[PDB]
Amino acid sequence: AIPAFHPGELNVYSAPGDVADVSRALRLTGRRVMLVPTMGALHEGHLALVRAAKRVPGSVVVVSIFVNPMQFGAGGDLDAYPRTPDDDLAQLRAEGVEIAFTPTTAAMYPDGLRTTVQPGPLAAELEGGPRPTHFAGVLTVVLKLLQIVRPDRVFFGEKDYQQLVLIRQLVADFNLDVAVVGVPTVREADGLAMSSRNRYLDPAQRAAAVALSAALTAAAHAATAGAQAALDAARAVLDAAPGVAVDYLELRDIGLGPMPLNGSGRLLVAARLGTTRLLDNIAIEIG
Amino acid sequence: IPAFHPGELNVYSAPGDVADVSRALRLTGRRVMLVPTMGALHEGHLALVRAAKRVPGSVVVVSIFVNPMQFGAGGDLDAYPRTPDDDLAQLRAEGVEIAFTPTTAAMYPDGLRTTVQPGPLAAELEGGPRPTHFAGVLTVVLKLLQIVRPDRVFFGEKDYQQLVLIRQLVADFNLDVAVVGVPTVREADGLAMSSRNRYLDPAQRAAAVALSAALTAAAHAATAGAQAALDAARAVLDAAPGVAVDYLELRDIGLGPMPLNGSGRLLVAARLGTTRLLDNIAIEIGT
Ligand SMILES: CC(C)(CO)[C@@H](O)C(=O)[O-]
Ligand SMILES: CC(C)(CO)[C@@H](O)C(=O)[O-]
Repeated sequence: AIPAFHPGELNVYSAPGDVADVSRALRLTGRRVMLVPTMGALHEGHLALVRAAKRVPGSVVVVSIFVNPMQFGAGGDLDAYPRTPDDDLAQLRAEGVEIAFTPTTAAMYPDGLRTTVQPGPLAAELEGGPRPTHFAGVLTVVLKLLQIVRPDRVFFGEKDYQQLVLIRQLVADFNLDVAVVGVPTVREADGLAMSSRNRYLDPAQRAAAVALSAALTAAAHAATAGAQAALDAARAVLDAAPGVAVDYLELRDIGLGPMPLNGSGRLLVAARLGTTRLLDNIAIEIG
Repeated sequence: IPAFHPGELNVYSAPGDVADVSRALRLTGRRVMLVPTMGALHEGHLALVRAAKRVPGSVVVVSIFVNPMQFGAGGDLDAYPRTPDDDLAQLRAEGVEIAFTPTTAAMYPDGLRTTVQPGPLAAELEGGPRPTHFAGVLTVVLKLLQIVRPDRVFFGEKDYQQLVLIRQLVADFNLDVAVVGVPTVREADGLAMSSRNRYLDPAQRAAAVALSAALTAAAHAATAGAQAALDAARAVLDAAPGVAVDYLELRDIGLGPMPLNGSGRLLVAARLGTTRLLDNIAIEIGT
């Protein structure tokens, strides 16, 4: 028997088999299953992903909420991770989401860490520098979510651009039959990319943090003058802010390969403010 | 949908072609069965084909692809037997409707980028002296399953460790496919069929019967316990001329981090000249 599904309502399932069965049944009923993977602690950024999925005609939106231990560094703090289950589910009901998938670590990893996904070399770069096993954790859980839910489209934020690119590689490399949709970064009024981590910034840090987005947007417009102009402009803005330890500022092509001295690219930055690591990135057109 | 002629063997090289045909078949009610092979087909592969063909409403897809990723060096890859015309002739005689014969470029357009990292079992037995072998097997099988999307996939028990690892792949990545293991097909004297048996000269072919004789002797000696079973097998192998045993191990059936307890699998690998042969058999201890 297929588990119960109440249209127009938020149906919560914790068992992978249950959401797998409902997703299959729904796809056969004329719905297009959209998957929005999350680790909970939902904010406007996540809601933009939800809204992007909702607008596809015939959509039934599946939002997974799972704090994946495999992507937390040996030093990452799994237990400190924010958990607001009831509030999360309330936001999803408010958005008209019909399915929330909330598996336990045990249900997702019943045999512990055994077969896993090994990302390509891009996973050792940029964010992979301080966290070398992070993306293996991300790709492994995303592949599993894709196989459990079998969505027609899966939605990811461009905020975590390197993550997005690596998922696009996973999909191409493993011949996955799903469309990957990247959703533009949602930002606060002054440009700061929305993130659960922003609340950890004290006032001086929060004001200084505007430098990341300001540096990227200045770079985007300075780009008519060339790659070097764009980089120097972004660097000057970061240099005008106190307490912002830049870990990297790199211009690459859109797939994160070497950036041409002309054409489309992506400028990415990461910096530490006190004990908080912030990231941002932006599309760049050179020349 | 590319051309498809029912009751005839349709050969497709393009992944997109077989994927479209498979989906179209799945959509009309036919159940797609996949039999992955590296060609050089013999009666053991035909038993896999026959097992697939008897599933009601089945359409059988046999893939033939000598996967470069699972070979250590170009020498072994170049040495693998290739008998394309005989392979297709045998598939036609078996009533197979689809043969999937991809090129290396179509399967690895980006070289080795995202890949499958098998669990600890891949570093043992066959994997000991070939640490990347099973990562190559699991990566290609994962890709084949995503391309073809079969309801069931068939593997021979002859390469038992491979079969176990594929069951791990399916469980660990939540793949929606049933893995079917088919009993080893043997020559009249017990020799397990293998595309490598062609490299045994008359003397070696005669001596090679020791592997299956050792295993079956062990299976019957087992009523007296594990030591008796192992010693019976060792005695047979030791009496064989020109048989160099690589390993002879008795493990729990999952070959995992579990001690042997009642139901096991006895595995052997031995070299006859430059030809390495494998065989294995079910063992019940004290039964
Ligand atoms: C994609 C994801 C849900 C995987 O755990 C996580 O990395 C996230 O929220 O970006
Ligand atoms: C499973 C397989 C087809 C993957 O290339 C190959 O290892 C084989 O023939 O056993």
